[PDB]
Amino acid sequence: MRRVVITGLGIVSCLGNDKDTVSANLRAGRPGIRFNPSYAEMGLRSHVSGSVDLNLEELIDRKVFRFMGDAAAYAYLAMEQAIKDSGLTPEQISNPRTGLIAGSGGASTLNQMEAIDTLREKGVKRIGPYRVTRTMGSTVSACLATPFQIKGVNYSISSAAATSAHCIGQAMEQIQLGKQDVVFAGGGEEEHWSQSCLFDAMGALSTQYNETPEKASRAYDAKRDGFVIAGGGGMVVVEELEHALKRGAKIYAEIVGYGATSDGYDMVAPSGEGAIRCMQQALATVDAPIDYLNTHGTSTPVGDVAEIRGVREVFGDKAPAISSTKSLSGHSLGAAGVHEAIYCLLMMEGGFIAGSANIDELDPEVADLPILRETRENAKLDTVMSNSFGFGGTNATLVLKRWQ
Amino acid sequence: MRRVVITGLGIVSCLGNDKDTVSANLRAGRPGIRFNPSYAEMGLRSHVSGSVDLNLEELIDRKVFRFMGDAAAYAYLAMEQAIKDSGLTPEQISNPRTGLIAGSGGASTLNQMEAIDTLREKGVKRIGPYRVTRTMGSTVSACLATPFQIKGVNYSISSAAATSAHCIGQAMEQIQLGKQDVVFAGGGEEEHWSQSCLFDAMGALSTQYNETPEKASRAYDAKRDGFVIAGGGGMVVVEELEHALKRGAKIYAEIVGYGATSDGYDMVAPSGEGAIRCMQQALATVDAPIDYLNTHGTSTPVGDVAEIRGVREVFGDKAPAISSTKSLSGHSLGAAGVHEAIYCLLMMEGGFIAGSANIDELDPEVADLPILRETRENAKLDTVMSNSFGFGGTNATLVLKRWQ
Ligand SMILES: [Cl-]
Ligand SMILES: [Cl-]
Ligand SMILES: [Cl-]
Ligand SMILES: [Cl-]
Ligand SMILES: [Cl-]
Ligand SMILES: [Cl-]
Repeated sequence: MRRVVITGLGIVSCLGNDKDTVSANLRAGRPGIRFNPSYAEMGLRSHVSGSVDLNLEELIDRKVFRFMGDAAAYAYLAMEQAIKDSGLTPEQISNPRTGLIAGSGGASTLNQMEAIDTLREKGVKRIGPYRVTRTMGSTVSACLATPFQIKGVNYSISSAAATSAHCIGQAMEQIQLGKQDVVFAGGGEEEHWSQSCLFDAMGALSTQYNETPEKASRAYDAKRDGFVIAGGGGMVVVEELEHALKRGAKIYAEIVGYGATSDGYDMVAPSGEGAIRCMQQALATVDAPIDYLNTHGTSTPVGDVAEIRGVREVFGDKAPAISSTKSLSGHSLGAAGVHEAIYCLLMMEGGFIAGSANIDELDPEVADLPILRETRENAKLDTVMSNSFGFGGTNATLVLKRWQ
Repeated sequence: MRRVVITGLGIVSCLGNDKDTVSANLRAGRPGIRFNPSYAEMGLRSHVSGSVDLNLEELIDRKVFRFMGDAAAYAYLAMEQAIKDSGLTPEQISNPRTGLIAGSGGASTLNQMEAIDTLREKGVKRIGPYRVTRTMGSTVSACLATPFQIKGVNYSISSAAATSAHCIGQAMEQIQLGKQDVVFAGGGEEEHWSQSCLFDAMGALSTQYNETPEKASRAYDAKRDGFVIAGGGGMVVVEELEHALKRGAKIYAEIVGYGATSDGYDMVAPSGEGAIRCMQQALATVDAPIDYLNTHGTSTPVGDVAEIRGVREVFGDKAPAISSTKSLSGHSLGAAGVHEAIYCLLMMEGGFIAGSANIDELDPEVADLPILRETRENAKLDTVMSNSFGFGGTNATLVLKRWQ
């Protein structure tokens, strides 16, 4: 089958809105989590978030921006970065063999709330004509494919925390089917109390670290108490290898493995069994040893351990270095898969492994695995794996191999 | 390349909640559209909908149903029907080589509204722990994969009106990649004023027929005035041919063509050009003449004609018989693609072409095309085509060939 590489990236996140800032914060171990006054004012129990600090209206053409909620807007800025990074020409961006596969976990709870408040107070006409494109499940793909004049595939995948990892794997598969040469893959996620309250109510979020927000997300720590919600966007340029070499592309990495499985077990907790099969499917096409695993690792009591049990079954006594970057970044939901793919690309480009932050007391149930608690500098980091596991028992695993 | 057939179906719709009732209403030309008092009470300008008449809480065990909104519930009941219809065994349904690809355009605006009303009036805990799975973009896949113990692929696609057509085509592609043998493909969509108001506010919906609701959806009629929103669910069993033959499956049709393209131009306005490329891509793998085209045909002034311009460019003087079944069913959004695939399968089983209803005066801009205004009985239907075109310039076309 045709080989597939990544030739450009872009990111909007609480760790930074450009690759150099994000790389630096991963290397230094600086969390992007902050206190969220709006959460406290609205009666949430979790008062922490990984929030993006941007004036989106000053960064995006108004004709484009009117159709967007924050999820699309974050993804759009990430895509602009990825296009610049990749050096693709307008004709390489806009042609039947170049596509877009990008999604979100939610869409825009804020625009939905505004629409209904408006209906009740002011009537239907005052809702305005832009709410469907901001709130539909395809908001991220629709709002990007249209202004970038994408002519190839155009759809969104939604698979909760697996969303943007499935997007990248499906971009690879569209190229392997022979249907596309270039696919923009990624995701976006709005961060607002109108979405975070739903997670608070199901008992998913951190609450015990509201006074020390930078410490709240602490995968593998004995005092972890739920995930820290986040927003943002990411996009990668997925490209067929011969196309990339012929145009003199920069090549970060080859996509060498991809798994997508289902637990068929519990709506909210991983089975561990599905994750084992997902990692094995990703590894079935990989000959090189795995140097680093970026876990799903959300800072939840059950989930962090269940995934580690699966890692132990897959690798036995030969596990790779492991960290969760969610201890720094929080959980960007639909954006988590592409964010973590990007973090892994930046680690390989920079020759370092980000440590698993905020571990005061390593959970004894994971202490036999090589959980990296500090940055590994001067790392010969060639082959990396990232897991993304969402509600509904949906699993995604990507394996990337550094291009020399 | 592996061949792909459809071996089971299920449907929840305003035309019926079983395939025999639906087939009868298609043949007789009986619309499912009714007056919606809640729309009028809430100040919408459109007072018509295609609504499902089911007591969902009597049909789905509460332990399953608590995680669902209506979109997932409709899809679940369609999947129960498709499982019975297919004759698959529990070991064939729950297997690493059996997957689920099913989505929605929205998810649950009703559950979002209830959650925020509850947060404001009663606080965060009273929202309850079920709202994320009801409202997340992957609600339809998550809420089915878990109880049916799906082990293979598991994710949603969201692409507006193309959603469940892309689900079917991607199910076909997973089988062609060699990754799955059976994939449940389809979609679901909630119908509620909290979603319909968004479409009303963009000027998309019919308003001139509120006193005569069954006449409101009237694709190609000179006095069409917008689409009629609907809800429901549909699911088809997409299966590798040798697997189907070995297990003695019933076989409706082979999937012989699939297109998926992007306009890369208008967020909402119909393109003509993207539709031409999508139909050509579907037809590139088809040698048989097309006997029938089920258009997207939403009963919009511009959209109906833009699509017919594309059909004229693709087929010229050899255009197939055409009808829009949306004049009967309304527009089920995320469920439209699988609903119309099912209607086409039922037309091939019954040897009839459903008439394009409610045409008092055929629009002169489409009158040169063979738009059937009445049901054709004793129709020799071997190869049928269905278009689904969504906001964001997303396009799908499926071509199905009757299995003799
Ligand atoms: Cl396990
Ligand atoms: Cl998660
Ligand atoms: Cl939609
Ligand atoms: Cl309470
Ligand atoms: Cl006629
Ligand atoms: Cl539409």
